[PDB]
Amino acid sequence: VEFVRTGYGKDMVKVLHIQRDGKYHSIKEVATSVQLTLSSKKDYLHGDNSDIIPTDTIKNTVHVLAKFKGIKSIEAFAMNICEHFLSSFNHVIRAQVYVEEVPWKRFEKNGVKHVHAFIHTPTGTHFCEVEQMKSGPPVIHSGIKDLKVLKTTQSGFEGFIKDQFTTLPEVKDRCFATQVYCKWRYHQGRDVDFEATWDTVRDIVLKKFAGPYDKGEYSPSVQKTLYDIQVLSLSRVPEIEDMEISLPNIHYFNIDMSKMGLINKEEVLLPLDNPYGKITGTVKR
Amino acid sequence: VEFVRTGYGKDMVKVLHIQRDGKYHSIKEVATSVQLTLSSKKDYLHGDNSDIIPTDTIKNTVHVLAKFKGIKSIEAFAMNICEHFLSSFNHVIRAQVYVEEVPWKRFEKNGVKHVHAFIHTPTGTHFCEVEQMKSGPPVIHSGIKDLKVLKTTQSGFEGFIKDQFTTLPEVKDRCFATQVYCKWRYHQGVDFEATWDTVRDIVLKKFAGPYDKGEYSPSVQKTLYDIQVLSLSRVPEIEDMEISLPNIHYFNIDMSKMGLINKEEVLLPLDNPYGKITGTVKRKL
Amino acid sequence: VEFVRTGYGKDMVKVLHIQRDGKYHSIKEVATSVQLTLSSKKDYLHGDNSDIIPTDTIKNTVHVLAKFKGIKSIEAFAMNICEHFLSSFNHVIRAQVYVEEVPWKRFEKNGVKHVHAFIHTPTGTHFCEVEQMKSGPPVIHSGIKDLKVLKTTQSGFEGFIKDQFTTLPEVKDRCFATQVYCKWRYHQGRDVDFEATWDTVRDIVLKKFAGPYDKGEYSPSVQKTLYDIQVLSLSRVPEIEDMEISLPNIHYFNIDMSKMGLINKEEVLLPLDNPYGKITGTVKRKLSSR
Amino acid sequence: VEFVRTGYGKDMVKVLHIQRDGKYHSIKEVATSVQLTLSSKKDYLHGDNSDIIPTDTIKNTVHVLAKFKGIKSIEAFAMNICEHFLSSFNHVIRAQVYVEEVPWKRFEKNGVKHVHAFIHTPTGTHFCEVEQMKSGPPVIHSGIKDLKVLKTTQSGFEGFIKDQFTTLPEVKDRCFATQVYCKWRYHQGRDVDFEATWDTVRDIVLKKFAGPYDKGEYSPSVQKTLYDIQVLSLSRVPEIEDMEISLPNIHYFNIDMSKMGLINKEEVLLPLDNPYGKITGTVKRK
Repeated sequence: VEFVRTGYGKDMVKVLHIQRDGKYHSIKEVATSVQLTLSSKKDYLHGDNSDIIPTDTIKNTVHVLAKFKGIKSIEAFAMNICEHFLSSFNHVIRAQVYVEEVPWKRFEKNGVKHVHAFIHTPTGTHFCEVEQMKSGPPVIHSGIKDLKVLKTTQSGFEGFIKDQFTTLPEVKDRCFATQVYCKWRYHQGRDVDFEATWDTVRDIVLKKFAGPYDKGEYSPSVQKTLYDIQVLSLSRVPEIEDMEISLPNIHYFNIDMSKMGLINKEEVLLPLDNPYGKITGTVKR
Repeated sequence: VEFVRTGYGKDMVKVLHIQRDGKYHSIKEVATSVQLTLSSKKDYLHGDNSDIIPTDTIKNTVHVLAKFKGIKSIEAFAMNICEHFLSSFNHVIRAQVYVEEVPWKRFEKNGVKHVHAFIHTPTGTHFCEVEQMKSGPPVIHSGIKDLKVLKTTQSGFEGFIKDQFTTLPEVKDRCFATQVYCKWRYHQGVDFEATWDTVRDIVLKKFAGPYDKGEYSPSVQKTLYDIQVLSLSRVPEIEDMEISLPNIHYFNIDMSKMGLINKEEVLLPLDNPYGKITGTVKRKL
Repeated sequence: VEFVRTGYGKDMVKVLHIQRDGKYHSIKEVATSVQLTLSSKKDYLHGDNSDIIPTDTIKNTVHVLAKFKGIKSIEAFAMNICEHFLSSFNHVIRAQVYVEEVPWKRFEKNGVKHVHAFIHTPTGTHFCEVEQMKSGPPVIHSGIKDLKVLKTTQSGFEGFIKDQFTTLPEVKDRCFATQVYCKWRYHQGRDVDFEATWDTVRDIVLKKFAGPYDKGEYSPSVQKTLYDIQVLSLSRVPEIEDMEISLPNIHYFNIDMSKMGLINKEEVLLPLDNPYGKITGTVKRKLSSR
Repeated sequence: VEFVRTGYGKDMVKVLHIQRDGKYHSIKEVATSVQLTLSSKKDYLHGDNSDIIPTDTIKNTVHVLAKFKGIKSIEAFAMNICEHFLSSFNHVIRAQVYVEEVPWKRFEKNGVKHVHAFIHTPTGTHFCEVEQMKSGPPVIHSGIKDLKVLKTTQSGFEGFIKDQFTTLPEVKDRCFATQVYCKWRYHQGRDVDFEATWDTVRDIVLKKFAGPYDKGEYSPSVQKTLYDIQVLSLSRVPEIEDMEISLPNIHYFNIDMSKMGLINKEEVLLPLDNPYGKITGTVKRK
């Protein structure tokens, strides 16, 4: 028969960490998933749980570690969780932690931030994935997800192959809408702020996508826009070792009103839930 | 078998309206539902479709009206849709239109707005409902939904009835998290977009209080009534207001059995169950 | 200002009730929502919680009631919950409970039901709503939801109005797909087997939709199919006083392949998530049967 | 900076195929995703779309192939899609197709099936994944998802490590509820009835989970139940080369009512949406 992979853990452990400096409260809410691989496989083979750390104990441990070490950075948290299970149990040979941060934002009005009120603001969501082998260092990925953006021009698609199944007319203008998924690996020898990096890749992604605020910038391809973001990210940020990106192309099609004796192109568009294009790529150094 | 109520229509008609003033593009993406009641019931009784406006035709009409009359306000849009079907068809005795606007926001960095880039920003979602009888005026409700907010203090709950099933301790400090649903009917005398922003601001005012210190809330019922009161006064054309405040729980994780003293730095976000506090007040005053 | 409506409660209280008769286990998992109206309004006006039953207590109470009276009918359950809050607290003037039952089904293979294994089977979901005023009786609604069905013919749509915005071709054959929502009120005087009723309305609904096996039955309108179900239900089931129905018309459109020099009609269809038609109606008992 | 992997395609291409054999109609509704990798990267590097098959064209192709070729086997459909793009375009070096079938079931009462009525019945959902390199064979996975089951006994959990963070009491009886995800690769040189193989793996899954219908075989470990399914399946089906399983452990906790003066043990339980346990494993064959 033979084994290829094993893993058990707890998913969707949710936590809100609160810090109080007088009237000024700070929060971090996360959802966490933890998987462990054991050296023994007798749990699978015979039903012997004597090496099993109960998933309930994994959940408690995430809660405790958040209390003892706080969160501060989601990457730090996951490293601490990994570090904890590799140190405390010698038959634990691999740990993996995924963390997603709820996009809470401090209330803001007329330039002043509220001391203890927050509004849920999913304008890009920070997540991370840390994996660590027994007696090896941790590999850290950070990422953006759930960032939804739409520009009404400076996008075109032309010069493509036209086979017997191609009805797509070429265009110099179209809507470009997407939901960014962007995941990058870090090198090593750390020295990364993590939170500052994340803000930076996000700043870039939104730059390559929308360009200068007065003129904007034409993109001839979703593929190009993707690759540009990647190159500019590995440039402005040395500690990143690779980047995976996935861009849906969410369609807003011109509604043909010919059959009604009307001319639209292109003021009324149909937003389609599906299907959608999906352009992906991963580059490294 | 006496008929009580009838209605047919099209749901989830999605439209993106794009207006182009030079390089400066403006959008409104909505999802629309339209219901009509007919005077004859022969379609129900016998299968006689001779009075039916096909729902497909209703969809086409939403698309067309979006082209010709634009999308100034979703309230305007829905009135247009209502008026069209009552005026154009003598056997249509009732029209009802629901519209929800996708929370797109123009890109911004340091106060400068992008000419054609938008980011999906669900920090309160504008919807509206218009109903109109044949030869009567249209009744307009407008509303807020999907506004999710959390404050980590200035909230308490005490002085309640303690029966034999009450294990809830009284508290002077707690998290308050909610998802606002707020729906108001208008009188007859209105800037819809301005009214909406205003009620929203009152809502966020009563929930979080002054940005320096906050404001104690002793009761979600109380916070609800204040918003209703501050709103009908500050906005005369509002005739009544319905509010629904979930109380989404963040419970302190008791770590006693593990030898830790938490209270109250690490909390558990619960998806369910949750409290639901609701109320409708009408004028006057 | 003046008050029009108030209500507070706990939503999404979930419970699994397990009964064990030897090796033979039977379950019911529900999700419950409870709202109460108080006589006092001092909670809203001044922040005075002295008349408030904590929502946590409402939640605890639902758990306890499921333990004490069990839950053999979700309608029964909801009635018990209502009566509990009206009896135990005199300043509670209205109670409303919504209950939805998880469509668990006993494992079945080659004709035998398993003693304690269940498979989640959303082929129609039982829900109910009970409302009760202080010193009045309870009104009981039961319902079907989340029942999704598709027939590939015996449906047509023609003879409709064609204005300047009508591009819809008339048709004698089309796919009909829907997700049934069906909610009925009961009369009174009791004598109702809530669970027995529910299976039959579902039986009816599914009958009026697909007709006789082997041949099927033509539907000329979603509106017609809707009314028939209503009439046939108020007939076969005397204790029902009204019925509300909502039938989405979920579109499967022929994919036109002309532009590629191909002829489809009608073997490849496009399932649309939206938009969709929505045909609704409520009939009440006074006249008619059959 | 250099490329590691690229791919582009269309997702969520939905199709309903209707075949009419007289009065007897048969359907298969699927949702399909297709990804292609190209040899040139000038689309990425420079904005040169001259090698791109438009994703709209990919969509059209799925529709057409569904029309000329059939569906029936979801695996067949995905291989066809793969075959088409590797054949028709030599600059396409990889094709990957994911297909999920909507769980429609013919109306039924005691074995009498309706000729054209179907009810949506998610009691196990068939999916498949086919991947293929240029001038290599297709690699085929099939799988089960969204199969949600609960047994109220014949499950226990004891003999585990109890550290200082362990408050979990050992138990000999408990609810076990899960949502099965099960994905297997096929060998090759396969004379495979995909639909039958799928029904076979599914009932093996349900067998090891619930045991005999009269009694109900005890499971001392979800890890154990997982391995049994993997083992019984590679045996009953030679053409399977490996199997991946993921079993959530969805919690139903006894509601402690002591603080209210009640003894509940254990007729009323709390269904928790999260967190949940997740037990996974992949075995291959020799």
